[PDB]
Amino acid sequence: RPTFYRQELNKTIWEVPERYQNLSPVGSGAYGSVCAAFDTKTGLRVAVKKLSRPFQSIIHAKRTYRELRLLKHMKHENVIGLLDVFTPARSLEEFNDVYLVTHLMGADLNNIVKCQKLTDDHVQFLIYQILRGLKYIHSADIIHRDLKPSNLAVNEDCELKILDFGLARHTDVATRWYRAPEIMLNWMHYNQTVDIWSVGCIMAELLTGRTLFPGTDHIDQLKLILRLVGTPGAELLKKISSESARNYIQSLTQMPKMNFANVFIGANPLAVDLLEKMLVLDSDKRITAAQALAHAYFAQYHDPDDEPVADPYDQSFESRDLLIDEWKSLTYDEVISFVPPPL
Ligand SMILES: O=C1c2ccc(Nc3ccc(F)cc3F)cc2CCc2ccc(OC[C@H](O)CO)cc21
Ligand SMILES: CCCCCCCCO[C@@H]1O[C@H](CO)[C@@H](O)[C@H](O)[C@H]1O
Ligand SMILES: CCCCCCCCO[C@@H]1O[C@H](CO)[C@@H](O)[C@H](O)[C@H]1O
Repeated sequence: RPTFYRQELNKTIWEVPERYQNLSPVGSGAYGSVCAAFDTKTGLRVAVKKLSRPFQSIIHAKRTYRELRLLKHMKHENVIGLLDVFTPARSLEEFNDVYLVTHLMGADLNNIVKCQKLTDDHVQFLIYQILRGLKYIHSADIIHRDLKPSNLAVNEDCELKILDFGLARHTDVATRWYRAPEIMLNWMHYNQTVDIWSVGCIMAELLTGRTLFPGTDHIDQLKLILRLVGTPGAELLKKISSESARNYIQSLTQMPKMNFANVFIGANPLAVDLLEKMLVLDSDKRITAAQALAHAYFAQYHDPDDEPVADPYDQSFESRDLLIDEWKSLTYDEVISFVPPPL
C-alpha cells in the first residue's frame, strides 16, 4: 500500500498514489472522468480514469464490476488494457472509489480528422488496427456494440486502441450514425458483425471526410442506410418478426443498391471492395473481423501468425441480479487481486 495524496480538479476530488504525478484533466464521459499523469515508476505517460459514483445503484454497481472485469482481461495492443487499478480505501467497508490506469494515447479518431481526408495508407493502417483488436475482442465472445470515432484512441505513431467508453466532454458525434441496422430495429439477438457495420461506417468516413449516415433520428437513419445499400429483398424481409418495422420498410419507395464504385469515387478500388463486404444489410453475409484481415486491402499488414485470439471470457455474471453490496464486494476482490503487467 503506497502513499496517496489529494487534489481537486474540476470539482472532482482525486486521491492517487504518488507514483502518478502531474495530473492534468483530459475530459469526461457519463461514467467517469479522465486525467493525464506521469507514472514515475514506469516512466510512461498514463491515463487515469476515476469512475463516477461506481455504486450509486444496481446499474452502476454492475457496470463498475463489468468494466473492471473487462479491462482486466484485455491484453492486446489494439485493445485498451490495464497498467494499474487502485482504491484509496483500506477495507471493503469503506470502499467507494475505483481508479483505472492505462497508457496515455493523447487523442481519439474523432479528433484526428479535423473534418478532413486522410491518405489511403493511414486508412489501411487504421482500419487494420481496428479489425485486429476486433478479431481479438470477438474471439472472447464480446461484442463492442458502440464502435464510433470517439471510442478509438490514437497516438502520434498512428497507433490505435479500442476504448470501452470514450469522452463525451473534452477539457481542451452521435452513436446512431454507426449502429448496425439490426440494432436500430431492436433485434433481441445479434452477432458480432454488428461491430463490422460500424467499422464500415468509420472507414467510409475516413476515405471521404464525411459521415456515411448522418441521420437526424432513428427513422431518418434507416432511410439513409436503405438509400445506399438498397431496400431489402424478400429473403431478408422474411426475417423481421415485427409487423410495424416490416410495414415501415415495405411502405418505403423501394430503392436499388448503389454502385459503391460511384459513391466512393477516387478511393482505392480495394478499399471500395472491402466496404461492399462490410456494409451488407444481412448480418449473415457481412465479412467477419478475421476474414477482413485476409482481404487484399491489408496485404502490406496482414499476418495470421501475429493476429492473436483472446483467452475465453466468463460472461456468466452478465445474467445475475445481485445486490449493490455483492456487486461491490466482487469489484473489491478484483481491485485486490490485480497483477500488473511487467515493464
Ligand atoms: O489516451 C486517451 C484516453 C485514455 C484512456 C481513456 N479511458 C480510459 C480507459 C481505461 C482506463 F483504464 C483508463 C482510461 F483513462 C480515454 C481516453 C480518451 C481519448 C483521449 C483523448 C484525448 C487524450 O489526450 C488529450 C491531451 O490533451 C493530450 O494531448 C487522451 C485520450
Ligand atoms: C475494452 C474492449 C471491450 C469493449 C466492450 C464495451 C463495453 C460497453 O458496453 C456498452 O454499454 C452501453 C450502455 O447501455 C451499451 O448501449 C453499448 O452498446 C455498449 O457498448
Ligand atoms: C435497414 C432495415 C433493414 C433491416 C435488415 C437488417 C438485417 C439484419 O440481419 C439479420 O440479423 C439477424 C440477427 O440479428 C439474423 O438472424 C438474420 O439472418 C440476419 O439477416
